Amino acid sequence: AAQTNAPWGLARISSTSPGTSTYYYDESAGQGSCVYVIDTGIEASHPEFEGRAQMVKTYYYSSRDGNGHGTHCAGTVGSRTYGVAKKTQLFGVKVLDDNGSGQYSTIIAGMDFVASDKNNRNCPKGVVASLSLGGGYSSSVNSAAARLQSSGVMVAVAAGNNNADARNYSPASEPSVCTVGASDRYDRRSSFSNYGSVLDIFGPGTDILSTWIGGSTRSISGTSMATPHVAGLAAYLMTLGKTTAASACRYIADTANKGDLSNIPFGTVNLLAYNNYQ
Ligand SMILES: CSCC[C@H](NC(N)=O)C(=O)O
Repeated sequence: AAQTNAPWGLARISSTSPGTSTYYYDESAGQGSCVYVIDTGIEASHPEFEGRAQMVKTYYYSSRDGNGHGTHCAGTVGSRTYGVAKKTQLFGVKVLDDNGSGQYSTIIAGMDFVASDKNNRNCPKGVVASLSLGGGYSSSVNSAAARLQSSGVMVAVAAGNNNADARNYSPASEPSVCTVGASDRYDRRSSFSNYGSVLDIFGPGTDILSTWIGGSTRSISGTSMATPHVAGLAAYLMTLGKTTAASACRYIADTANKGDLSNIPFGTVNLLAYNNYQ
């Protein structure tokens, strides 16, 4: 399948070269997979989700996304126009308040929730979790992310936005999950992207158009935007049977475009997520 005039990031993950605008992908499109977006919520009523998004947990007085960040990330995973995996099921877990903030204890609880809740959901092709959040190093946060991965969920986490080594951020620094840096449309490391040996992969992160609250769209930047490209790609590849939740990060790195990015510090992987479709 071909989506013309797609957001640059979708085109980039289906291309061996920058500077194209069509997204090519197998029509299975992540059908039968599920992606949990652990964030500020998801505006599930947005027409772009077509009934495939659902809030399943909140730790606050409402499950509404009053911020927009979670809705934008969910749109990059799986919205019809702006999403990698256009037939996946999206589940929202609101661990962040409408200012984008949350206690580590709440974030940990949300990760434990996903590890159990996936047993109440029909996801025969596999389960992914997208975590576009983080803060300073916490062994407890890293352990929660490791538990979620171990339970059989492909966990993708943002590297962080401090132009610093991600070894000092969590869950970014947890080795067993997939840590995602950000690139721009000219194949440069995004100026804010964390780096370091803990990174596993880069995805599009600068100037990413996706869904927003109030039934709108907008373009924003961050490793928060690169992460759902990788999460959606994992769901897509798991639906095709190419990989599993346990192996998907390694598979994405093995099949990535290699050596295409500039401004990559010595010791950081030069790998850009790629779907290998055509
Ligand atoms: C009609 S929406 C197209 C959005 C635009 N796409 C590309 N390829 O530049 C962008 O990513 O900004």
